[PDB]
Amino acid sequence: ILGKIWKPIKKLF
Repeated sequence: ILGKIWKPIKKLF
C-alpha cells in the first residue's frame, strides 16, 4: 500500500 502520488492525485481527479 503506497499511493505516494495517488492519495492526493485521486482527490484532484
